[PDB]
Amino acid sequence: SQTVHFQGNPVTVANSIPQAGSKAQTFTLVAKDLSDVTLGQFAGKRKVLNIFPSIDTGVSAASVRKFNQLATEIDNTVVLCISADLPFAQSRFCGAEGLNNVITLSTFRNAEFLQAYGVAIADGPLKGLAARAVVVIDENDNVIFSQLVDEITTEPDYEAALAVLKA
Amino acid sequence: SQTVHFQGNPVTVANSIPQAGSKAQTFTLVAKDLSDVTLGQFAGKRKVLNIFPSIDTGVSAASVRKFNQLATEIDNTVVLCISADLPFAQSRFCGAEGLNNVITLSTFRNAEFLQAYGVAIADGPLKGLAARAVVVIDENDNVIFSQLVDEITTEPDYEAALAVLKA
Repeated sequence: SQTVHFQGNPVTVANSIPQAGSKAQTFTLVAKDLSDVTLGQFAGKRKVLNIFPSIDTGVSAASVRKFNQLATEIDNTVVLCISADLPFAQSRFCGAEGLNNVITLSTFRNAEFLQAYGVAIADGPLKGLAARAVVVIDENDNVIFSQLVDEITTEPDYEAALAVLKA
Repeated sequence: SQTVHFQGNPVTVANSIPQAGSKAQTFTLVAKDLSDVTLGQFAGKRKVLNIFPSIDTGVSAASVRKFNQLATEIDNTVVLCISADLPFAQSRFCGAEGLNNVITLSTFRNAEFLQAYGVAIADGPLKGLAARAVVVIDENDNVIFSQLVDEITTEPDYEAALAVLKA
């Protein structure tokens, strides 16, 4: 298992975040219209997965705002904002701020994504929520970057996520 | 199973809502502070369970506002607002409106409550969400009222829920 921190206090996260050079595991998540979305639906594109505990807490919103803007600066990529929030909470946020580039996806019917992607908080009050994480996937569904954010109350390293998409 | 409707279109709901005169099944749900709450923690009180698909959609908020006010007019009762929303969405709503009488509880780690209470939407886009329902439980954990709302876009019958608590 893995360990992240909340203001220094350890939090247990199941399994292992995918490693660069490994195959991305397929998933099914739920979109704003309650349709089911799979990894294969993005065939041929790069994918940025911005994973977080809740849009309604902490730095998660800040990260959505940032990735929404960054989405405009890269080509042939989808930016997926993924959490255990119901689709309605995710879309409430994006709608209030007019954040139209990111695609919001919910794990509320698909807890197995959190296990497969090594982001399931396993124990404690945050149990059932995703840890803060970024995974970047290439056009051939190979993982080319991941970060399991060590301090959950800090934003992910946007630069590092974007660097693997540059020439 | 049971059938409710969304603008007349049928929606399948698992099992059977508890019937008046039957024992209330125990549950564990998650509160605003991410602590786990059980039915036994309300020993000796009457319980009103206001169950709904999401606080962020439809008539659900209207029902929270109403039950928050009604909570002030009855004695020895807790009013529990229950959904698959994360605790954060529920508390966001209550906080914005200063609705301090209801107790918000989430099924996000406890999908078995939806099955046990015959409120799990089984199929279709709403799968994974609770149907709109009210269950009232007495001081001895006997069910004294339930309503599985036939048209999910209409509010529950507040009067009927409250009538079983009167002399």
